[PDB]
Amino acid sequence: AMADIGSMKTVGYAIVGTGYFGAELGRIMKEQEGARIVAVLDPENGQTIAEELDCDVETDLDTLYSREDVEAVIVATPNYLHKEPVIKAAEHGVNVFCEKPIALSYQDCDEMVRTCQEHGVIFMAGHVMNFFHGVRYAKKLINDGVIGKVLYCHSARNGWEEQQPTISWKKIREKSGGHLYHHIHELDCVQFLMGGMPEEVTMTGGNVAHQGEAFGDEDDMLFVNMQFSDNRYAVLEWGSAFHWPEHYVLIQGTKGAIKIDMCDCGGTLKVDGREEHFLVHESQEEDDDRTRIYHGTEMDGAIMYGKPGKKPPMWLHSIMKNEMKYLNGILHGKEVDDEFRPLLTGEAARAAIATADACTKSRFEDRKVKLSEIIG
Amino acid sequence: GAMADIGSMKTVGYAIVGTGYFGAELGRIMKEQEGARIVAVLDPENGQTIAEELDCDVETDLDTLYSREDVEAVIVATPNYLHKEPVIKAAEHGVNVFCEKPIALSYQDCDEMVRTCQEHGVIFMAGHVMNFFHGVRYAKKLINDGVIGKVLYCHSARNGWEEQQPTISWKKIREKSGGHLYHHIHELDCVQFLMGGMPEEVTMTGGNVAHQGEAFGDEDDMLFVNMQFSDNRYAVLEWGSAFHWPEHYVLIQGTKGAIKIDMCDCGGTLKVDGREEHFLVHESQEEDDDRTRIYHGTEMDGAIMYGKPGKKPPMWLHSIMKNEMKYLNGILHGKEVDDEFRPLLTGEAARAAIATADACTKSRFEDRKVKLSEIIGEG
Ligand SMILES: NC(=O)c1ccc[n+]([C@@H]2O[C@H](COP(=O)([O-])OP(=O)(O)OC[C@H]3O[C@@H](n4cnc5c(N)ncnc54)[C@H](O)[C@@H]3O)[C@@H](O)[C@H]2O)c1
Ligand SMILES: NC(=O)c1ccc[n+]([C@@H]2O[C@H](COP(=O)([O-])OP(=O)(O)OC[C@H]3O[C@@H](n4cnc5c(N)ncnc54)[C@H](O)[C@@H]3O)[C@@H](O)[C@H]2O)c1
Repeated sequence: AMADIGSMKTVGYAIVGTGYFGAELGRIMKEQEGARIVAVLDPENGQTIAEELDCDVETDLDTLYSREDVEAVIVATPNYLHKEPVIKAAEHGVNVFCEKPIALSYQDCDEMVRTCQEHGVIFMAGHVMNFFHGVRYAKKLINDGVIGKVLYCHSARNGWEEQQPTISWKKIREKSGGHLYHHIHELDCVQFLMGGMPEEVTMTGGNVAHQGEAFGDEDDMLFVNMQFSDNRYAVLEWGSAFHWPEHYVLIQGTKGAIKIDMCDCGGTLKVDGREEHFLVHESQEEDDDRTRIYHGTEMDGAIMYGKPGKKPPMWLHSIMKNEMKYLNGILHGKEVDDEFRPLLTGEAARAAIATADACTKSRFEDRKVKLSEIIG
Repeated sequence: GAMADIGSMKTVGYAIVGTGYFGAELGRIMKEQEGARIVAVLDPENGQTIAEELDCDVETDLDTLYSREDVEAVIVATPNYLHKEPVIKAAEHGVNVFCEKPIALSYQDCDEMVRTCQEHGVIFMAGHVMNFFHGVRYAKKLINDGVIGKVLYCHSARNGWEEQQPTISWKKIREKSGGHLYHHIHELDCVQFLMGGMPEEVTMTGGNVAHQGEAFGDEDDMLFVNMQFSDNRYAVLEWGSAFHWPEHYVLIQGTKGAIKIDMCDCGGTLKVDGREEHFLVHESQEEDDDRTRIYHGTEMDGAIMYGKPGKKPPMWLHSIMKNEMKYLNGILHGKEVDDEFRPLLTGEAARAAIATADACTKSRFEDRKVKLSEIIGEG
């Protein structure tokens, strides 16, 4: 509207990593008012996406970020290649949006957050599950006291992956971190719901059914047992060797419970002997579409993993728009909502990777691990 | 049966030690079995009443009871902490033993009970009655038949919401019941049956999160167990009484498919090769649906599901008690023990259940992962 003048500067975005997710974030951000995609860097797919978005290609991160028209960057490289794009952005005074998992070590994540703070640039952690209607609603119910004190969260993200003709980087521990880091969404969600990191974790599991030359080396079953301060608990399950598919977050408090189901897609509140239902995504059509995708891909979860040339489904495209609108607002000086502030302070980024590192160490060293061992 | 069953059957004389909710009903059931007689009961509070109902004698002393010429076997249905002396003294008198779960509240006790019965050459049947559920027998058949391939992972839950009762049952006193883990050991025994024995290593976490008014009972109301089995296999087991999202099931996941035994929304599911099949957990669709009705009635307070003297087990439980008492009576009339039930007679399922429960307990109290070798040694 006419009243927007004063607030509608064009923010120039770079995209580093324009595959499945980076190309689609670029498509979405290009459509946002006051945003332009000026340049992309992606050795394999940059030329193709630059032609689609009508923007430039760069090949060197310092050259890209030295451009006067590059003010912000969306970092959507593979999980193991987030650090250099973020560090060099901060060194050039470029504002950062970074895909999950922020990094595959706490040291990397800590350095990325710290370097952005030292250079006075924004660092937004792309923990997109926080934008789900169902998650926002669960947090509101908790804040409103509807389920009393949260005692216990149980998450699962369990399916069956068939042998593929090729092994994606997403299946290789050194490149993806495996399920715990690639699917860190659930861990971050539980930490948001329970008010931070646990004190101590145990993780068990292994590669039970995907060992050999035709498979990646990631664990295909992971089971986390978290002990929080003040006598509270969480159980988190992941993997790719489960012929009983489950994907949900279950929240149990002194007065009620909340389930966010992403397989039979929908939210349930139990309180005082009644049930209420709520949407996980932004419409019944989005929830029902997600249900159809899970039912259609039951015999092989590998089909849900993005790769260059593929497009995110309806529910994911829709929340990516919400998240890119939120980022664009922050970069046009809209005040950070309390609810999402931990995605900008570094607190959620550090907490997610600290706990993931503690779980990893617990599983590989076969012992309980205190978060203090990771964070100091 | 068969043509060979013609002729009078030898009567086996049964004692019952503990005739509360469960012992009184086991007596009613065994009395109806051919070739079985209930001859005497010992129960300080309820023995006179149950003996009048079953038309049998009352004893007050275990050695006197077992020295009776007519006592050949005993059903031990005392509270969880009072199983050892009735079993040991039965064995010392050459009396065959059926013992309620949990066999005992320590591995030392359980092991001594098994060893003493072996020393005296008497039968010792572990009353792990969940092995007599139609849906558990069917799940085992599917697994043995290779339908779901190698079992990789079992997940059990037995989670509800219990209100504090005006007066506290022995079942809520940890030294008397052993708390959820031992009083509801059914799920732990079920997982170990399906995964072929004890795990190598366990972790248990939990606490009294919502029953601070009952802290004197020293029981956790939430328990979470993480089991690591040999050859890269796992289990997760949940229990407790502070869960406003009720769940009671055993989920079995293998290389080729999965089986769920649901005891809340009562029914079995097989998932394999892109299809689902339904099967019964109990003896009929009516028994499953009755169990579902019971769980809907107890959702706001699971405390009402606990038996106490004067109460009768529900239909599904009466049915498996009949299955189990018929099995026991057959063994005591010289029927050969099936491979399926043999671990209930060898001591192996009894020792495995209590060994793992003790390891879980130690893990929770010491706040660390515990190897089963700490309990059982290096073999
Ligand atoms: N919902 C979500 O938040 C969501 C979903 C999918 C993926 N992701 C995240 O998005 C990121 C990318 O995953 P994806 O699904 O797009 O993977 P993808 O394999 O589809 O794309 C990765 C792209 O990175 C490019 N690339 C590789 N090395 C590079 C380098 N050095 N510099 C620049 N580009 C490089 C590749 O050429 C490719 O185009 C990861 O962090 C992943 O975890 C997030
Ligand atoms: N397998 C199952 O499905 C199932 C279900 C319920 C109970 N049980 C088991 O049955 C046993 C008894 O539980 P319950 O539900 O009947 O409890 P209950 O409280 O109803 O009955 C316990 C009985 O033990 C008697 N008793 C107490 N001390 C005794 C002693 N020293 N000698 C003899 N009798 C004594 C009491 O008088 C009472 O009659 C326990 O092992 C319990 O775990 C098993």
